[PDB]
Amino acid sequence: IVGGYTCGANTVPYQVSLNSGYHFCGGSLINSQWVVSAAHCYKSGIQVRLGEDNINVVEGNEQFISASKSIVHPSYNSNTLNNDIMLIKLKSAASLNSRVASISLPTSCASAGTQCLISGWGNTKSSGTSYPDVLKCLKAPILSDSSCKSAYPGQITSNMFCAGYLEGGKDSCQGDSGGPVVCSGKLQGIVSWGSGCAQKNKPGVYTKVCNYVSWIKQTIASN
Ligand SMILES: N=C(N)c1ccc(CNC(=O)[C@@H]2CCCN2C(=O)CNC2CCCCCC2)cc1
Ligand SMILES: [Ca+2]
Repeated sequence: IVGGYTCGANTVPYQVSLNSGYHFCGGSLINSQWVVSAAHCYKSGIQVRLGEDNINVVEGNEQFISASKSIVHPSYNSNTLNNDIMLIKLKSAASLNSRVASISLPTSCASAGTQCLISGWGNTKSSGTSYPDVLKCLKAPILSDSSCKSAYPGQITSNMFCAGYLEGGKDSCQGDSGGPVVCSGKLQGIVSWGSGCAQKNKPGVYTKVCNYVSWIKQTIASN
């Protein structure tokens, strides 16, 4: 997260860290046994870390749970990042509490201008690298269809939306991938891609979760 702020410990209680001996992606808890992340975050040996603030210190309230299933959208395309979504099942259910909580799936798609909360342990710099220990937050609006396609012509599918700031300075970045875009209490986006981070005229691109609610429910019920 570039140009954001320290969230505060466990202020984003649905935010998880995906760990493979290091933090490599984010995700969102949607029930005590399932996490929503990005398909480009797939790998084997995923450990899900819930209740995190400082990812480099055991502070209390952490739950480490291995993934027992990682389900990439069958129609995920790694070149276009269309359908950049993955469902991860926990080997055991998480213990739900004020610091470890699920986030609601949306009832409807959000509209342009809608202000959202984007969070992660990703890169905090626009050029060069700096990774934080504690969770970072960014408030960002969803942008219009037209501006999004203007910014990335021929690359925006009906499963992507843009959010952020055309003026540069504030964005998600590498490491934030798979993390939440939450708007009005609902999971509307997944950190997916963009050109660089926080560059002018290149806003973040996010998986449009409202298009997958049925998929998510049908898949979970079947697994
Ligand atoms: N807000 C940001 N600027 C932001 C930027 C990058 C990321 C992490 N995601 C990525 O780095 C992804 C994963 C594989 C290559 N990524 C890309 O960003 C590449 N995107 C492509 C090529 C452009 C035309 C269609 C889209 C596919 C996350 C956030
Ligand atoms: Ca910790």
